[PDB]
Parts: sequence; structure tokens; C-alpha cells
Amino acid sequence: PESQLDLRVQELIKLICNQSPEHPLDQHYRNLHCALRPLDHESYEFKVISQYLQSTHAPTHSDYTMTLLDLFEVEKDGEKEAFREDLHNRMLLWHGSRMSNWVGILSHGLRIAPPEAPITGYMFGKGIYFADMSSKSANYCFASRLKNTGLLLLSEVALGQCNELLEANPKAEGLLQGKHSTKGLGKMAPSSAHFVTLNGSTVPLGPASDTGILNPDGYTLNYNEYIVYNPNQVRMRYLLKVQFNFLQ
Ligand SMILES: Nc1ncnc2c1ncn2[C@@H]1O[C@H](C(=O)N2CCN(CC(=O)Nc3cccc4c3CNC4=O)CC2)[C@@H](O)[C@H]1O
Repeated sequence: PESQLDLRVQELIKLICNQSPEHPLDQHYRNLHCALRPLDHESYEFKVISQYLQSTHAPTHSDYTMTLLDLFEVEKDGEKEAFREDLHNRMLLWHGSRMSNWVGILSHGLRIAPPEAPITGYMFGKGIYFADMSSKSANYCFASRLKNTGLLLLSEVALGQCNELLEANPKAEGLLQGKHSTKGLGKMAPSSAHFVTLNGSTVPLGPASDTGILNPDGYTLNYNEYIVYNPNQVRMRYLLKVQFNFLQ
């Protein structure tokens, strides 16, 4: 009958999901094995992440804006222990996805791309993909004017040593040669000057600027992507409930 979850967590669950004594909402929430605790809109963490979202909304993604409706702290049991805390270049990075995938993601954590690949391969191999531009990830939410509420995931990502690459390459994991991740280089990115620290992870705050990068061969990426090939380089921390405002 009556739910034991904060109302904000209730509405989150209604969104990504769907007589016991347990409310069916509380059932779904319990079966995620994932803490989701709402944060106060005046707290520092809300302010910083709110800024992260807005300042790293890409200039060439002007076909919409985003509003932060609700902010959540994510704590997946076991992830802190498994995490590669040893590695340097630990960044708080964006991950966007279809609505149908959030139960899976909150239930098992982020997985590397499925082993039965498409026949071309993945753009940068079988890993877990992140962005430092909020709107680059949000375009992976496949939101619409009707379905204009989506989620963005913020995660601590142990990048360690990056293998920097100018173009797409399915064999990227192989090209690592001992380094701990791939970084696909974009024409534009946040620069270290405006960077900030939140609980031991660098947060690459905007604005983005030209990186002077050009691919001498073909097409060069608009914005960076970061790829790690072991889930223990990932630790979920925040879940943003975000509103997409499409123009005209
Ligand atoms: N446990 C899980 N349950 C359900 N879905 C899960 C899951 N773990 C990952 N996923 C989802 O699988 C999907 C996946 O592997 N894919 C599809 C996407 N593809 C390329 C890719 O990741 N591009 C890409 C590039 C840059 C940034 C971002 C992405 C995706 N999200 C971003 O913010 C790589 C293979 C992905 O959309 C992820 O959200």
C-alpha cells in the first residue's frame, strides 16, 4: 500500500520501470541493488554538476537545451571495492543511453559492449564509452519532444594512461600496449584551466575551446570520447533526471 521511498525517488522509478506488503515501486527499487539518494538543489554538489551539464553543452548542439530536474547520488554495492583506485587521471564523465536501458545499468553496472559485435565492429572496440561534453552523451538518450525526460549518468572513470587517437578504430583495445584506456580526440574540449575537483575526481568544466586537432586522413571527431575496457575502471556516482527543451 504505502511507499517507503522519497517522492523524488518514486517518480524516478515510475520512469525507468513498469498484493505484497511492499509497494510495487519499492519492489522495483529493491531489485536494482542500487542506492539512489536525492540531493538538495542548494548543495554545492548540485551547483557544480548543474554547471558541468550547462557549460559542457556543446555549441554545435544548439538544437536543444537541458534543464536539471532532479539530482541523485548513485552507490552500487561492490563497485567501490572493485574500483581501480590506484590509477591516475580519474575523471567524472558523462554517459547517456536509451530509457529502456537504465534498469539494466542500475542493476548490473555498466558493461563493455556486447561480444557479438556488429559486423563492422565498434567505433573504438568493445569497451565502455564516456563523454566530457554533456550534450554529446545526451544525444545517446534518444529523447524526443514527446519523450523529453531522460537520464545522464556521471561516473568516476579511472583513465590512467590514454592512448590518444584521431580517428575511429575497432582495434583500439589492441592498440593500448599497456595503457589503460583510449581517448578519441575531438576538435573541441574542456581545457584544464577551468577544471575542478569533486571528491577525488577531476570534473572537466566548460567552456569548451578549440584543441587545434585535425585528422590528416579523414573526418575528425567534434568532441572527445573516452573508452575503458574493464568495468572496474568505472564507478557510478550521479544520476541526473534531465529535461530536453527542443527549439521552435
Ligand atoms: N548493464 C547494462 N544494461 C543495459 N544496457 C547497458 C548496460 N551496460 C551498458 N549498456 C548500454 O549498452 C550500450 C552499448 O554497449 N553500446 C551502444 C553504444 N556504442 C557506442 C557508444 O557507446 N558510443 C558513445 C560514444 C561517446 C559517448 C557515449 C556513447 C554512449 N553513451 C555515451 O555517453 C557502444 C555499444 C550503451 O548504450 C550502454 O548504455
